[PDB]
Amino acid sequence: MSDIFDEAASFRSYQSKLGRDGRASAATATLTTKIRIFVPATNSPELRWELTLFALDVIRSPSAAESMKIGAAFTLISMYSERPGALIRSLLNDPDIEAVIIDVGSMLNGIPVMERRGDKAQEEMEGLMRILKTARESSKGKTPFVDSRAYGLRITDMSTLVSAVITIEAQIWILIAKAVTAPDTAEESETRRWAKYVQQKRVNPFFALTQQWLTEMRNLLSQSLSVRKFMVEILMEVKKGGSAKGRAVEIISDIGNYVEETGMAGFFATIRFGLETRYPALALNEFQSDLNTIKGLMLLYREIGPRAPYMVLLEESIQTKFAPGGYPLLWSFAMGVATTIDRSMGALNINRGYLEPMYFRLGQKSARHHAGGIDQNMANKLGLNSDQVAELAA
Amino acid sequence: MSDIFDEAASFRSYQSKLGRDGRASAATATLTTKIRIFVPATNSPELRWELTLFALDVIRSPSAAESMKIGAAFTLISMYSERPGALIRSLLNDPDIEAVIIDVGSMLNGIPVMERRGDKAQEEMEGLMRILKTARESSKGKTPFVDSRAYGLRITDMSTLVSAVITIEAQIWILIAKAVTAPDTAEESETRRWAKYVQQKRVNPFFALTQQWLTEMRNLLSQSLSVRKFMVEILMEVKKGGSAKGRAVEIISDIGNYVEETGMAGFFATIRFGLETRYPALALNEFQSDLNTIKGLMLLYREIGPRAPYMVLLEESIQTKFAPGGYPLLWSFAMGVATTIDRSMGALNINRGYLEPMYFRLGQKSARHHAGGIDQNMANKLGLNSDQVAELAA
Amino acid sequence: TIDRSMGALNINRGYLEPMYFRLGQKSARHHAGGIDQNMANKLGLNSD
RNA sequence: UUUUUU
RNA sequence: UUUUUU
RNA sequence: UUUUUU
RNA sequence: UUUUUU
Repeated sequence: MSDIFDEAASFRSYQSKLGRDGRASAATATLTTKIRIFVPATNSPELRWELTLFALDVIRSPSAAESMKIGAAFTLISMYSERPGALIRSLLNDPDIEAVIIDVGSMLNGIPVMERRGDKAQEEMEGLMRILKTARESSKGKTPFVDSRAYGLRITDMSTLVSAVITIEAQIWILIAKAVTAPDTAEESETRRWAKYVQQKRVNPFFALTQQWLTEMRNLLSQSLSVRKFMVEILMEVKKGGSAKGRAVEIISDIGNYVEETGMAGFFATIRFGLETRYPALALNEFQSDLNTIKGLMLLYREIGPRAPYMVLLEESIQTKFAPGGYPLLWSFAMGVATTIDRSMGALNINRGYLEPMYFRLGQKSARHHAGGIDQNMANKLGLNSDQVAELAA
Repeated sequence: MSDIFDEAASFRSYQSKLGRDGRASAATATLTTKIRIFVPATNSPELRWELTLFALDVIRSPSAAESMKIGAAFTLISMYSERPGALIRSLLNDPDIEAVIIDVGSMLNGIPVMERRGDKAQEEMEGLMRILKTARESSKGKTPFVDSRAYGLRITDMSTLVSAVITIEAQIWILIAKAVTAPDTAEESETRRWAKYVQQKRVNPFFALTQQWLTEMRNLLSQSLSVRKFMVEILMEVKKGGSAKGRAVEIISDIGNYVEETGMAGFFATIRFGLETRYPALALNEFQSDLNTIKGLMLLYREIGPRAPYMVLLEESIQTKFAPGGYPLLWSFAMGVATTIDRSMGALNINRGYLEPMYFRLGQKSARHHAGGIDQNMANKLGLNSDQVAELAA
Repeated sequence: TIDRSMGALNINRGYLEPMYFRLGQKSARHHAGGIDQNMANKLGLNSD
């Protein structure tokens, strides 16, 4: 009767937020891994330049352990800040890892431990020398930068160090946009971002890393989750306005503008196209369940919080519920109308197992052959029937 | 008159929740079985790696007693946590078994009891040696991992131990999805999940157990209920958000996303297809009783609590009332419209004794030949009669 | 007439009333489609 | 799970 | 009791 | 009194 | 990202 079909809606709403309530216990505590991070102790430009060169070499090194690579990545990311240790310690929310901040102090060819020399330090020094030697020998004499003069470059001016560091941060931060979604199909959007930032003169093109180093760093970023979590935390903190933003922070926020809502193109495309742009072909007895699921998904997305846009980057378990597969019909309709309407829509790889070609064809027809689609008109267009006819005439 | 046919609804509602009230007594207490669990006492990676290798061997062992197999499974599942004993003791709700947590301490080829050596310990040591020998001899020299180098591998780095342990937990947790529903028809969805997690780089494919070991572990999991109860409790605890989630916890929750609502495909398919997607062929004097039963089932499901989705895994007696057989007509209609609408729907084995082919045909016709199915339109589509005609034209 | 499983029940009682059994058998199939009060307005479902 | 543009 | 997809 | 399915 | 006028 009347009561049923509403009890169903309440049941689905309750099932969506079924057990996602309360607070968990500390028993489910992940084992922690020690990660050694080399941060610059002082503000001298030469020390910071040598440190970032060392971090580039370590990241490029093939014999480097994963923990050393994560340490080098953390050193690189926090290089712009005047207090990298404070930035790392105050913007770390990774239960998987524990970070031991190490102030570099002075600067040799590698790093001088300067803590009980001879006792448990010489082995670390030889290890760092081996890492550097393997990094330099692995490449065919090619420096990490696309320009050989950028590697063996002496930096003593603060402005030059700042420019080079900003360029390195920009080139690193380009990769996060398509690091886990489709790392193989990258180097096109990344090149577009690099060209955009070069044309804006925000980055000096002299310090441009080669594509081999970029591929290695992207592979490291995709393999590791702690680096992604740290960078997402940095993005969230920068997104919060209120204070003055520096050049590095502004570049990071501009990149995060592209980073947001990555890996969830299906859901947002479904929203924008199938749900909005109201077409008379919506209520047809095969889209009502999908509409209810979509509404529940919007409520869940609002409930998640500030980490919702970067759900794929943090690899949230909630992301699976957002993926198409629970609403294949409306999703297929929406991507059909998207591919017919948006030219850019159509390069997306959507050869899934629930394509529903009938509904894709229905959406394709609904986009063009359906009708002009005159929605409720606040202004009284009494004589616009001929206008609608002319618009549909194309 | 008017009063009757409502007294009937009240009678059925009261009959559904007939005697499910009050609190039971302690007289009906199941006999408890002692289960010995070997947990790592320390955090040294080599000890944990040797312990999980021992647990793999014990699970693969054919001469192992069932209690030893359950102990090995509990050791494996709680291996990721830094305090496996606390995790087991704080997440155990099995009245059938009692768990005696045993800290391993040091690590020999097997396990050193290190408690009154010679007195009631030598026999246990010989038993463990026999278990290991039988496990190694039973296989044709094949290690549990698909790679022979993964077995005799020395682990001293924490990161490598964490990666291997996470891979083992993932491969174990894949099996729970189809362990009791259709264990024989597995290895397809399990392989799909493994490929998904490999492509996401969450699991290192080097530590990939062979299919023989996976089949043995799945058989053990299906035979035993205590392991299933413990893993369901872990899933419920992880599902409760609020705290930071580690890599193991995130993988477990992502797997539990697929685990949820398993073994109850008939009921949920009936809901989604027959009840929702409102078709004019619903109220036909043979579906009203099924609708009332379905509403009562929704109320019961809401009343059950957080354990409702994993009813088949815990083998609840309430699950029988949810199974089709009490509403065969609406169920047949719903599966008919599902097989006509959803391409994936149709691989389900539904050759039951109450198929009602007439109603299945009626649902098949209702899906396509019935009508376009225009539901109540909030937007006034005065000119969409031709749109509906074109949509029905297909 | 409706439930296939219904029919294995032994109901050869002394008050079977064959006339009413036949009436029920006809009511199950030959009576009508049996459209009950429809909350949703199916104005065009006569052909359905 | 993911593969557009921005 | 259960045998899809996710 | 009872003889189905679940 | 941007390419008018004012």
